[PDB]
Amino acid sequence: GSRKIIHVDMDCFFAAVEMRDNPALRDIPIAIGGSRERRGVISTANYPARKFGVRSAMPTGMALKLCPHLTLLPGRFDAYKEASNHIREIFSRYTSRIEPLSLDEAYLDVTDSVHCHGSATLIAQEIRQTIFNELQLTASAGVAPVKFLAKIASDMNKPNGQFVITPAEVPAFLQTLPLAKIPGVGKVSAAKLEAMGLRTCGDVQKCDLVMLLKRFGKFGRILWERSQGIDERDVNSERLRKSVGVERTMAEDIHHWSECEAIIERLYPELERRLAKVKPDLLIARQGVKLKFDDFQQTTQEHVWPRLNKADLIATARKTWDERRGGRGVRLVGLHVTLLDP
DNA sequence: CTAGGGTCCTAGGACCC
DNA sequence: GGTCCTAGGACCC
Ligand SMILES: Cc1cn([C@H]2C[C@H](O)[C@@H](COP(=O)(O)OP(=O)(O)NP(=O)(O)O)O2)c(=O)[nH]c1=O
Ligand code: NA
Repeated sequence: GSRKIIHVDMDCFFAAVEMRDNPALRDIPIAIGGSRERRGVISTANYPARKFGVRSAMPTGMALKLCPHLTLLPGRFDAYKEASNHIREIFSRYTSRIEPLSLDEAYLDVTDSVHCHGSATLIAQEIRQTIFNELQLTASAGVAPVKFLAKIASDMNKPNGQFVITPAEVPAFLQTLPLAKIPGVGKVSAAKLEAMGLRTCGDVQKCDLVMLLKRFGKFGRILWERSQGIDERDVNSERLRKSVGVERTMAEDIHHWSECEAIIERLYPELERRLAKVKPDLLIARQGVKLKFDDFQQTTQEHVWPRLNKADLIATARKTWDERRGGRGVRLVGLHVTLLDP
């Protein structure tokens, strides 16, 4: 009853694409991210930049202090999506059991594969080698009996490498595995787990499920399961997008409704264009807006609405502006749509 | 000195029986 | 007791 799961994961995806398409960027620190004047953050960075401490989600101002010579690139999302479509077509050569998680990564369920003598290790190697050919980007991979171990595994031999976890190896791997390494355990959850003396899966194994359920809800059942290598989530190839959003951080805050309305006027065609690619008649389940204020508090307001409509987004943003603002400056404006259920 | 694309979970009151 | 509506938050890429 044991499954073979591969998690395939592109190395420094956006940056690797920019380096292939401009070899001059190979050995200098580079990053995709908005400028400091735009109040941007790092999307990702190459290994020369990471050597200085540059990380995804880091404010560009902090990145540049760590790495004064950092080259900042705007990002070319159609180039990234083209690489994505190609690696996914490569995955299909081995199995239809493909669950994309993002542009640059996917789960593959190769249990019923008879490629490469049924070896998931060699299938993962072949996909990585085929990706390096054909695209001149490198990938890493993880091979495990369940999703989350495969995903942790793909990080352990990166870049351009892989790691395999057999069922016989699962207990020793789990024993000292930090909880923070479990997908879905973030900074807040790890800090809370740490505050009750839980750091590793070995720690959680010695815990009562009932306590975890009280203390954490359904997440605590996930914690109890993962700490034991239990992860029955199937590789699902039939997931569909449920929302589409378009939002903008300004280079400095706005304090007048006229400015907000102007922002909306430029955002709305972008929202309409992306919605129409997937829903030509613009028919939707809800639409709404987002403001992010001075104190970084965020409010959304969204309602049932049959079809993308600019004026109603303006009107509801005006309400949000007047009501839930309380005189602060505004750093971000966003528009949002919730897609119909089929 | 804090993006923009998203997913999933929670929870109170409305609404229904 | 269910289920829908809405707002917010943690989290991932
Ligand atoms: C974590 C992260 C990623 N991205 C974009 C840019 C990344 O290149 C792309 C894939 O995300 P990964 O977490 O896999 O990071 P990576 O750049 O590919 N480096 P890796 O080699 O460690 O996987 O997704 C962002 O825009 N913001 C992010 O916070
Ligand atoms: Na990656």
